[PDB]
Amino acid sequence: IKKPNNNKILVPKVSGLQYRVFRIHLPDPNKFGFPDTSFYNPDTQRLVWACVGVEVGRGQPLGVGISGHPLLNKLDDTENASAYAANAGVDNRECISMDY
Amino acid sequence: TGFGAMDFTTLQANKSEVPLDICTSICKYPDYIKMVSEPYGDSLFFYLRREQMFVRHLFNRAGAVGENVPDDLYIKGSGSTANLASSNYFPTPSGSMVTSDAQIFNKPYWLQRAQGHNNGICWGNQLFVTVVDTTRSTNMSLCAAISTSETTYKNTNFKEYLRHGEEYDLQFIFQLCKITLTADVMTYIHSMNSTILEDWNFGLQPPPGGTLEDTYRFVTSQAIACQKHTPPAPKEDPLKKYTFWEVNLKEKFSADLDQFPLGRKFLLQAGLKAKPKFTLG
Amino acid sequence: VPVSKVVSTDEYVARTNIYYHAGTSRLLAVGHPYFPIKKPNNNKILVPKVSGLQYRVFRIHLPDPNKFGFPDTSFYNPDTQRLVWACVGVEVGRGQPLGVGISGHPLLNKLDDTENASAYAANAGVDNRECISMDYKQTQLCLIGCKPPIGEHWGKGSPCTNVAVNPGDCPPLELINTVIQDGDMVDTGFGAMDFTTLQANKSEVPLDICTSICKYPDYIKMVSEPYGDSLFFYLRREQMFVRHLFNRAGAVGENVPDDLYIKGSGSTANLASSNYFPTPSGSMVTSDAQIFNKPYWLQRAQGHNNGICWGNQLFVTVVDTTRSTNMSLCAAISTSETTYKNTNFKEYLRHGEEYDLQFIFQLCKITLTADVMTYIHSMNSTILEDWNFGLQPPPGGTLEDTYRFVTSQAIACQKHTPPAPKEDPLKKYTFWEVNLKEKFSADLDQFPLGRKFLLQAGLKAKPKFT
Amino acid sequence: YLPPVPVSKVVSTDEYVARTNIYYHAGTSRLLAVGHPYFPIKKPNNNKILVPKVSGLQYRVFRIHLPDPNKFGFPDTSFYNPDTQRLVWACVGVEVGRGQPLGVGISGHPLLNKLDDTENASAYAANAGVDNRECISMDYKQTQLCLIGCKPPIGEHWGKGSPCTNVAVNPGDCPPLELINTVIQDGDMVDTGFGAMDFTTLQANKSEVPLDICTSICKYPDYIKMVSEPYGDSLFFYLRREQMFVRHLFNRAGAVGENVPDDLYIKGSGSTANLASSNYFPTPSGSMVTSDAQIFNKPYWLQRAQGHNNGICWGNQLFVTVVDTTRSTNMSLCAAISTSETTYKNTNFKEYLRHGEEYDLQFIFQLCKITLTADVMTYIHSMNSTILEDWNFGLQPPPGGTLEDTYRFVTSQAIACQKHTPPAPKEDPLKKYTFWEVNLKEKFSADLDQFPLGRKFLLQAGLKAKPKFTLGKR
Amino acid sequence: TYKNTNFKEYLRHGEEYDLQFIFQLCKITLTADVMTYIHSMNSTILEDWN
Repeated sequence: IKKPNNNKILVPKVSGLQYRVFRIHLPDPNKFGFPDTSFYNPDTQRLVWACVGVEVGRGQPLGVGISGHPLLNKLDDTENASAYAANAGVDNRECISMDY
Repeated sequence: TGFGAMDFTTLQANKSEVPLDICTSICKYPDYIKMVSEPYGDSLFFYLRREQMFVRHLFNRAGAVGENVPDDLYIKGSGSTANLASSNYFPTPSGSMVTSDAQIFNKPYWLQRAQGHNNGICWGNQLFVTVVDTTRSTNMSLCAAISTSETTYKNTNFKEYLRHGEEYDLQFIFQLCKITLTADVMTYIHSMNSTILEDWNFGLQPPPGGTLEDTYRFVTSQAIACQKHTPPAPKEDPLKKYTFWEVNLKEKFSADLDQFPLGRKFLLQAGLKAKPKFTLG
Repeated sequence: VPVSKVVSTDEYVARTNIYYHAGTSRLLAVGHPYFPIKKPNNNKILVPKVSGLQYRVFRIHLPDPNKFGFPDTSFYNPDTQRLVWACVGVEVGRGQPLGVGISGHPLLNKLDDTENASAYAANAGVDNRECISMDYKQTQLCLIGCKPPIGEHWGKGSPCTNVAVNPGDCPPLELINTVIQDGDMVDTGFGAMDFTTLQANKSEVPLDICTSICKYPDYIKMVSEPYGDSLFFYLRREQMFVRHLFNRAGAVGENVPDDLYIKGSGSTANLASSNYFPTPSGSMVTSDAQIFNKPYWLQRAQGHNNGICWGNQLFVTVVDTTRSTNMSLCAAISTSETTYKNTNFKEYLRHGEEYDLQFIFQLCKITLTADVMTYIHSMNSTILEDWNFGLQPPPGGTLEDTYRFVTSQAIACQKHTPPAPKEDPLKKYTFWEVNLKEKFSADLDQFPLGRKFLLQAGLKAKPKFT
Repeated sequence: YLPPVPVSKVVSTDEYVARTNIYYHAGTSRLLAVGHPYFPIKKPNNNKILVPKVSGLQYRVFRIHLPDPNKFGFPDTSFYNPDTQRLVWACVGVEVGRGQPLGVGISGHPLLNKLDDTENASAYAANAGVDNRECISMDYKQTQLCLIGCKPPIGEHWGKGSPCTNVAVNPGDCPPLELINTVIQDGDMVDTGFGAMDFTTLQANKSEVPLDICTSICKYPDYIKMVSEPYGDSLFFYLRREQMFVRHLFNRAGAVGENVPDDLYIKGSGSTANLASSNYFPTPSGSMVTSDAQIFNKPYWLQRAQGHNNGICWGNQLFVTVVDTTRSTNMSLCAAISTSETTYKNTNFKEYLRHGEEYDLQFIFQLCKITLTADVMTYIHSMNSTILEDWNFGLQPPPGGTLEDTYRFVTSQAIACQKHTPPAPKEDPLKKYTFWEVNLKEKFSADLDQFPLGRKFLLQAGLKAKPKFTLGKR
Repeated sequence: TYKNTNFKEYLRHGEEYDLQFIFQLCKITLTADVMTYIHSMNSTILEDWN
């Protein structure tokens, strides 16, 4: 959503069908306070983290959401057609939604 | 979404073939064949996926036929069927029942051995968690009344809206690892990624010249020169042209593992219970 | 000074080998599935609202194990020790047959069926509302803990002091946490939102949730609370698919950006409504996917509270959308006629629920030393107040002067006698309070869950016949 | 409870703060500040500050922020036990670098309340007319100081008091004086030879002292109060070097509020019938600035602080108050309205004023351990509660939890708020004061010999880094 | 404004493959009986080995 005369986003776009790429930032282990620190010489060694386990929590209830176009380019339903239709005029578009 | 992994903005000037969800977007599919065949295995070292779909409805497309049906594929009709209906079919996708059993999330994942050569090492103090979840995409439809006085329903009185809310919570268990940088390991790391060593140390008599930057006070005013972002600094993230959901865990590390659900799950998995201090139980 | 780092109950709570069985007789509840019936003049409830999609939050009351008269109490010292109940087993029995009930609205805000349109929809008028019904999302859950559960839903918040709110603007959302109560509606496929505030239409969702607040259990917050009291066990199953795809009717509150589509001409000049909503459907219910009617042995709880029922309490939250069959009754206004007339019969709806709970409690002794006392007092103070030990008697005595003739007019007014009892902190909430104080029994062999527990533990009964 | 009894006296930090042999170097890069010496150049329509006030007569209170050592990682792993001990920084060395050349900068008032020059007067002039003010400038008294503490400094000045509700006050009466104690903030004017007084309140004339101090408070550090405080937090050590001589003896025009008694003189005649104004005021002058008399550009090693706090930087904080009027040259820069002219014209050139300060602070800190037993805990709590609280030592998790809800786009519409208006948790009470906040959280380095103060400290201690190269010495 | 005759519709389909094998070297001691058996099985085998 954005107000037409401006170009500032009032409501962003948050759908269930987007990639959620999180970019975690970990503390620099070479500047850390452990139970003991002189376990590694800063002049010939360096520290780094390793991912040992992970859990992605999810909060909202399960559910399927549907989307569609108010003007979707469909001519006719070809699944089961009783007879031959008419000929395509101008702007045969339709309002059609679908679960992904 | 069931319409292909294509660029709908440039490949479909119609702007009406696919829903508003991906009418002008790019639908991207993860390149597992390329992310796995990478030499160092940095881009991915653990992945899960579920994806199901069936064809709900079968439709047609309107528009000028781009490529005609070859005349040796059908026998020419006459009458209503003298002009061919459009053979540009497209299926309406449908992801079927969602279930609590087939869920990938809300479960702990112990990275015992990675897929490639990078066995879970978060180089550069960085981690990327990509998540798609089309099983919680309920769009909450909510309306507002412009006139609270009316006691007869009128469509022109209520303004309809659509909303969607996501909720995430990421928990990790990290392990401190130490790397002894000898000549061999240093040259191997410099071959793998030079930014790694350029970010720690090991070769920099830093400049031969001074690196003292003199910062101004009240740097918004118009009494000084031009102190605003004009020359760059070691601000150069190579991933700055990309927009990720940033998560800063620099202040959220904690060695008291049994105080958090994933921490005590990790303990219970490794045995490794905390030492009981309170006398006798 | 005292301590940090919440510790497991397995460190200060010492278990015994004394097990007790407690169980409710049979819990029935009849009512109306959609709304509660009430008299026109009064507001006394004649027939309550008993739906298959409500939360059943049972508040169990256990007898104080410190006032149990044991034959040889030499196994604990009431001078330095106190007792508590640990929940070792549980079974949530369900009675009615498997079935799916449907709800609907006589005036639901639905424009048309946008699944497959034969032609572009004609003009929109006034009051395009239809009568649409739907079976909801399927759900089962069972949460057990010593504190009431915590729910989540989206609600209306107050906007900032930055934007001018015009009449008809979209209400801002906010994730609100609440205590799930007995009679709160579970989420049904339309989300966990506050339908009373977020939809002034009053016609967007069916009748039983059009004014209610559909809540979802907040597992992210319940498992992450420090002491782990709200839940130390939970199961859940839920399935849903989109049955029908519909459209909304009303003034479009947010227009489609003009760079998403190509402007129409004639029939397709006015944009059809782009507010869509699917009707949920929980598909086939099966006896193979049943959570209930099974014994649950709580060996290792999820949190640090390993099943200790502090304060002699226990909350069992249950949702079962698998036995939501609404029975359709009917009464004849006159029993004489020999021909059917729609005006001759009064149609009704009724829903009946049936529960039966059983638990196996283990007695545990807490030896209250100084640091144990300080830890328990920091964790919960009403514990060390319920158990006579703390609050040593600060003041001394004081004369009250006890005027002899209190109702005479030669002295002042002696009135005081002020206080009414002020105990219940959970008085504001409504639960299905189950009283198991006169229901404890040490003869586990004589009860179904008791003998299931014996069989699972080994421990056959002592033989009586040669 | 509590087998020991509370210690009734203040003890020196050398009794519970254990010092380690781990030293760190911290340093700002270079702190510049350009502005106007006399007043802030505000907009004509708005009151946004375009060029701030940056003079040589101002207090410069830096609020140094150190990194939390309870979240670090020294060449050790578990040298400290986080359940019983907590770490804290102790300042053991400082050096306040100064950048610009030495020099003196004058100031003045276009309309200064000066009647006549009573130094060497020729004869008796007539009484004052109307608006007898002149354009007079003066160089102030010369000052340098360096206060270092772990709490902000504490100034002193004479303000206006509330007269007792027994006297009948008429308009124009003399305002009663009262010595006010206030925390010195960055930008407060240092006294200049006219006293440590409130000039906005005590002089409604607005026309007696020069432009930089005519509407501002001139504070003096309250050493009497700062060294006599119980715990000694706001003063580890200090330096001061002030000097002034009276240059010109002047007068002051206006209604004589208190007349000379008819006992102290003999009534005159003729031109001496009415007494000339006897409200004399001198013009200060801080004399020659020299390089041998500098307080700055030298290292200052803290062997023993003045009070009981022996250099411990409680709350991971440190304050460096710096004044010096020995580098206060205002640069006089002008501009041309038109470059096409080939002659001179006073209306062709617009003149301006500027002043640029340059600092560079370097420190040397030393990690310290505080084994928080019972009595040490009670002491640290009674001394300062926020010390023992801002490191969460004796606290369990509350039964509720701390699961924040963060929205990824917090500016957007239709999420209820920015959600964080109220400053409830961990708000230091210095919300109210303005300091030159210096952030040394990313500037600590254990490589001492790589920095100038680092190798100065190594020399003073007698050490040197172990060689990276073999024989070849000298 | 949208017009059916203004837009040409096409269909496309793209396949993506990636084949990986692990081969093992094998030796054949070509005696008389083995040679006769391989010659009965397939003689071009015994031909392409010269």
